[PDB]
Amino acid sequence: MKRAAIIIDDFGGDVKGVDDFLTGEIPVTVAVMPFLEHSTKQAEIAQAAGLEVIVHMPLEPKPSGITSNLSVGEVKSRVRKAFDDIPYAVGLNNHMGSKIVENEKIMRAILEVVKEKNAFIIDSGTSPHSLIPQLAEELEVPYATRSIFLDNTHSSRKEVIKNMRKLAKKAKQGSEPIGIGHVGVRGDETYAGIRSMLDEFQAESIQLVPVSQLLP
Ligand SMILES: [Zn+2]
Repeated sequence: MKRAAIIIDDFGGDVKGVDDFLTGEIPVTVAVMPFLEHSTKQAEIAQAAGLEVIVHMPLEPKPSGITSNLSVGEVKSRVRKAFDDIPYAVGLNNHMGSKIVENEKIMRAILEVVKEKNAFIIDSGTSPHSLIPQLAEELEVPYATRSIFLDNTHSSRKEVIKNMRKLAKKAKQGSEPIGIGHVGVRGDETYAGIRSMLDEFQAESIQLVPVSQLLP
């Protein structure tokens, strides 16, 4: 066998795809945005269905989220509450954060809380000289980066199958990639088609695995 992991971002609210993923037929890691009406509960349902859970942390691109204008103190406080809000969370993922992720001061604060929680961090590859690898290597926080790309702002069932197979290429090649998809508007589409590709993955000896298992 050869391993790969899928993270599904953007849980927390009642958007398309969440019930489907939360039954736990597919081996995905659930990334919950905190402070939403159902953040805590979806986290609790994911755990009972046997799915790993991480915090999907809202950072600003180029809403008690992480903005450029926050003190280090305010950042750590916000991230501590997000972990409290998401039970079972073993790690953290960056919701967007194009700009915050080039900010050493604030990214440092974030990774310091992550370490306090003995958690890891996944760089959901929002951009292009991310500071996470460097920072997570110094502070001794396990980290890994997205490979793709499951999903997008305007994605279709076919398009998702096409990216599952790309994911498959990288996996047969043995580099243990991480795929990232989304619940939300396009979100039944990404469940359908991830689900439709499980048999093929099994057949080509690829196993889906909680992202944690593919650290350090
Ligand atoms: Zn997101």
